[PDB]
Amino acid sequence: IQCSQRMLSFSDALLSIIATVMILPVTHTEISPEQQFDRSVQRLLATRIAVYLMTFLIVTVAWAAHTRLFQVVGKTDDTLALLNLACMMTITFLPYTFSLMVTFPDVPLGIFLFCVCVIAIGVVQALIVGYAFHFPHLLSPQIQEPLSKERVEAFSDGVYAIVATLLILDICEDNVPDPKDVKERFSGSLVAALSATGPRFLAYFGSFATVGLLWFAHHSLFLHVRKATRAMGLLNTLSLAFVGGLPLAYQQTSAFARQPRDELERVRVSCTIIFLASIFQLAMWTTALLHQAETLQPSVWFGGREHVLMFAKLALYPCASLLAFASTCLLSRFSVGIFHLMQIAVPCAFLLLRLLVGLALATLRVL
Amino acid sequence: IQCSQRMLSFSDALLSIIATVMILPVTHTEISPEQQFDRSVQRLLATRIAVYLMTFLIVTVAWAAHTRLFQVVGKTDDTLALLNLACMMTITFLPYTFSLMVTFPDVPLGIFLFCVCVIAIGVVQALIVGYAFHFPHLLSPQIQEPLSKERVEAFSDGVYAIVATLLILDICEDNVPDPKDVKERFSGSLVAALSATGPRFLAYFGSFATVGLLWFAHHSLFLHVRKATRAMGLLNTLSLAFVGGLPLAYQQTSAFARQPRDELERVRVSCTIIFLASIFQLAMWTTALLHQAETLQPSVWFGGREHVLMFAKLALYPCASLLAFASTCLLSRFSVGIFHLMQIAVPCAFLLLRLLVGLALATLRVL
Ligand SMILES: [K+]
Ligand SMILES: [K+]
Ligand SMILES: [K+]
Ligand SMILES: [K+]
Ligand SMILES: [K+]
Ligand SMILES: [K+]
Ligand SMILES: [K+]
Repeated sequence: IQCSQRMLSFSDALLSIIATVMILPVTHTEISPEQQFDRSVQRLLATRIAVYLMTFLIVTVAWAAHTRLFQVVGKTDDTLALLNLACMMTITFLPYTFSLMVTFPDVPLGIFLFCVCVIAIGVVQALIVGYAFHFPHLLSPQIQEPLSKERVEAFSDGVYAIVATLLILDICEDNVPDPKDVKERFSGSLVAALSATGPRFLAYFGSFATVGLLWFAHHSLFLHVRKATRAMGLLNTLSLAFVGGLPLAYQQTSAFARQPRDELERVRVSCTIIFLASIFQLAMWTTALLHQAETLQPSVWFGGREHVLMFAKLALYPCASLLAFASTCLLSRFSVGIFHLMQIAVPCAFLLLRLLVGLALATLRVL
Repeated sequence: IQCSQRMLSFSDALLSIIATVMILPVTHTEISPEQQFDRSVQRLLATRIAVYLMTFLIVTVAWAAHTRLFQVVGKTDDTLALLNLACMMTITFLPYTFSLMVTFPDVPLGIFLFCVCVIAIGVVQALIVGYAFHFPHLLSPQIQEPLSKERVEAFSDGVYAIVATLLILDICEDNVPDPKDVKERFSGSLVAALSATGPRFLAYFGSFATVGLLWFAHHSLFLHVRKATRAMGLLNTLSLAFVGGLPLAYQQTSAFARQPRDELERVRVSCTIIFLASIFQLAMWTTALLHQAETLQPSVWFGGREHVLMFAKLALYPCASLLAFASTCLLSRFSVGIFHLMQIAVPCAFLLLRLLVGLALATLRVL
């Protein structure tokens, strides 16, 4: 008999890596053709984004089945650990097979391989169940629809870390000046070649800050969560899926455009992605409030000490993205500066959120 | 006041990603030139491997400083979480700056940037300390040289997951047949184009199995660990550093070579990498045995029920790699088959390890 905490943490890490595998083809796409190949580039980008979303959802369904399986199976052992490794190996093949099926939709080999992967996952899970039931001491006591907050938290943390580090990974792999280009194309100067790679650094900074503040909000929320439901899990899955597109949005924003219309368009798209990623966390919080007694600590109840602070922490990014979108639409001349100042300010708001909340409550007070 | 478990898990995930960032240039290197560019390819590969090892060690030192910092700082809060995000952002720049310093060793800007990153990490940590000491309730009770097993476990799990999924990530990103090459270069056949990518799939299978069994050994060992020491942490760091080179080894082995001498050489290199990665875990176990009372559960003491089983679980891979190396050296004609059969057998040995241990103990018994 062994504790299964670390095995499930390892599984969560693997599954988080496998769910974000199809976002690299998205962030590795052509920024812009620059010869007006505009039609076929956005097409491929949209197809890649659809494939990413579908693969994320499928791997999340697999992860949820795994969580239920090892909620009915309490303690693990050597054989169960090896079978779980086999299950992880099976799951690792879902993105490749799905991409193959949606790339070659006419030949039956792709759907065949997809269904084979699925059936193999199911067979490994059934073997785990059979082993656990042949040895009753490996079953949870109640055996001998709330999700496990542990697994949700670990999975979300992994997704957030990957999405926050994508751009720095790509930088460190590719954007390191080579001496030849330095003292040939830049007239013997390393500082020049490094400044040439400034846009990517600013994109990484923005993406890391945004993803880290969204993780901060998620962490503050789930510190007060008692029982995670399936609806909250769905909303968290949607939030995480839309969190993966922040690196692409920041890449497009920081990149210089041809004419300001594309500037406004890219700012709009980035604000939309942020708004979705954040409004789904806000929806998680409201769905939990629907049943606060069996879902939330009394601190964040209707009338609790930390209720308004949590509302603000979770509604900060959505309101900012909405205001930036309204800027893009109406003003339409100071939109980029508004977006950049919000990039810089939202963090300072998170840092001074308690002071601002008190000031605003006093404002409501004596008026 | 908030619990800091999830913040530190997130930090461990980020740091594990950042420590394995320089292994991608290694696994993305030319397999072989095929026109006898042999000299300058192995040179660049060795330089990349050295850079990877150095960056891994530096990020591990940063991670250890972080662990000590948040061992003296018990509970976290919003400000501490944001400052920790800043510290993570700082650490994320260590690999890039070190690669820049070792690439341009003559100009002083590289070492300048490296030292700037280091000083920024230190300043953020000093700010965290100052905040925690200005608010005593954020200090651990004993404040108001053993490492934390929690952080070691999380960091190791992240490294293991990344190293086990590298090759499948690269496959799903690049090795997905495109219809043109399928019905042009393969004479209208998807199965042919998929079989052409078989070597990479076999490499991924082998790497995943090996890394998962090494994680299995690590997990079994640290299930019985009470107090992790600094020596055990050093040995684990070395083991993890040498675990990152398994994907490259399997890539080279599964790839077809020009003449069998390179076959034997690649088998030797792979066996050596496995031997190091595993002998350092064995050394962890022996160093713990040095002080079993204050380091190990009584189950794995000298004379415990699960002592010999742990010895076998940890000495299985080293002995197998050593036997395969001796095969390469002496026999030298059946070495590849021996290596492949060991790839297939070591898992079955792990699965039936208890039966084999009992059989061998009886063998020792009545002889
Ligand atoms: K975890
Ligand atoms: K993770
Ligand atoms: K990762
Ligand atoms: K990645
Ligand atoms: K953890
Ligand atoms: K991890
Ligand atoms: K990676």
